Amino acid sequence: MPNYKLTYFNMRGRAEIIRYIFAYLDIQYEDHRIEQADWPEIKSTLPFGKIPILEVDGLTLHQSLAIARYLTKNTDLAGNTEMEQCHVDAIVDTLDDFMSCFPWAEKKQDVKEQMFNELLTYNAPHLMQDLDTYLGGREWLIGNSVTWADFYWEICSTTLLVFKPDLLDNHPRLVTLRKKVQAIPAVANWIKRRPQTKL
Amino acid sequence: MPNYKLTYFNMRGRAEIIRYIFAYLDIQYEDHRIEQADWPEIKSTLPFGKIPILEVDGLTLHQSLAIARYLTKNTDLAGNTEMEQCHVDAIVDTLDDFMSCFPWAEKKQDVKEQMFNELLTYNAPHLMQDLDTYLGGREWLIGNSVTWADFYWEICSTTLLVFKPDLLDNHPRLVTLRKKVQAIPAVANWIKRRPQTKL
Ligand SMILES: CC(C)(O)[C@H]1CC[C@H](NC(=O)c2cnc3cc(OC(F)F)ccc3c2)CC1
Ligand SMILES: CC(C)(O)[C@H]1CC[C@H](NC(=O)c2cnc3cc(OC(F)F)ccc3c2)CC1
Ligand SMILES: N[C@@H](CCC(=O)N[C@@H](CS)C(=O)NCC(=O)O)C(=O)O
Ligand SMILES: N[C@@H](CCC(=O)N[C@@H](CS)C(=O)NCC(=O)O)C(=O)O
Repeated sequence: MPNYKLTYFNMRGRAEIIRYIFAYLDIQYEDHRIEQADWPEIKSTLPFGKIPILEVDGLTLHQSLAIARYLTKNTDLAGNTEMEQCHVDAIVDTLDDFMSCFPWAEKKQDVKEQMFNELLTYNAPHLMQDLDTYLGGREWLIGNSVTWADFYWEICSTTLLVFKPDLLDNHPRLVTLRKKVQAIPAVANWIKRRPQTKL
Repeated sequence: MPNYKLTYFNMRGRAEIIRYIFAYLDIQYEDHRIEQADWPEIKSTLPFGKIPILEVDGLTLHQSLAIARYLTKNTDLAGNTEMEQCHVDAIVDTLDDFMSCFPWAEKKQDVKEQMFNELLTYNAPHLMQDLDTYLGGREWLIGNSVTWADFYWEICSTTLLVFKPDLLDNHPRLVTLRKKVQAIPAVANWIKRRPQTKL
């Protein structure tokens, strides 16, 4: 069996998709969480200076979604056909594009709060509406069963709701999708034991 | 055989990776390029309001890298092992993260030029150095043969060099990698017939 070590900050953030996948597939791993103080040292040892990274039998993988895709290959989370695997990838990237717009690392709280509130007020409702229309009356975002795109929806929406609690008031179908992901036994079991962090 | 129709603006931009893949695999397709004037109408018909899109026997795929990955599955461009396929994905996303930082759509030329010059002066050299160190003395970025990560390197660097011609003066190994991609017969054949656009 592979010996997995995940390194990230002590937060859900970009590592959480990987953590959900390990939970669903019942894979034991080391969930190494670093303090901000240790980051400068660690950063200088990494080929691209970013986390998360996943060490697999000592070899270092990077890029959260590249890693997530790797872990889901030949599993029920991948997507059931080659084109549905493309749809999974496309939804994940649509979500990731938006999350990547937020100035997470910005130091000036004034401009940071202003930019968060712009994105959440003007851009977020538009994306929520497109996702809701895309989902329509289907059970899951892609195909006839849960995929890691549904996981990423729940993760991303969980963080957006911290800043904008009314985000999904006009989207009961997207709320239902969150609840369905949160109710999957392995995911529910992870949610109830994970460290509690704002982000 | 699949009937492919690619829709994008009249530019290399985000569609070019797909165009290189079709060239390499010797796949005929419709390269539909829209004028800015027609975009409002077309945009309102798309599930996520963005291009490129690829219609495959009438069914619409979106997200440039999702599409690229779909087209390279079960081909020699994918990566030779499952972990090398993860490395391909990770390099592509590292490149894409940086290209996605540029305010391509910004209307105020003053702030746009300032932001381009900040990214190109302060961030670009750092990434170039990380890529150069990652490549080291290997022939290609991943494994022992060309992958679509090498294609995306060449595409992204081609556009960066428009704005910063000295970008690779300190990176002869990255220049060599560009030339090797540009010399692949099917790619060279595409480069010599493609429409000539700034971006
Ligand atoms: C070291 C230094 C400067 O202090 C960092 C500042 C930025 C910090 N990052 C976040 O706060 C953060 C939180 N959540 C995210 C969720 C995302 O989407 C997810 F849902 F995948 C994507 C990116 C996210 C980034 C980490 C420390
Ligand atoms: C309709 C409206 C407002 O006029 C648009 C403005 C922005 C326009 N987009 C670009 O100019 C452009 C060019 N190149 C790119 C290269 C990239 O990386 C690549 F190498 F894949 C990624 C994004 C890029 C975007 C398209 C029209
Ligand atoms: N697209 C990459 C983004 C990685 C990234 O930028 N990570 C941030 C934290 S969320 C980071 O390492 N920031 C610290 C730094 O740049 O010093 C991924 O999904 O893995
Ligand atoms: N990550 C997406 C980005 C798609 C995207 O934002 N495309 C731009 C053009 S490069 C667009 O459609 N802009 C026009 C608009 O938003 O109205 C991809 O790679 O396909």
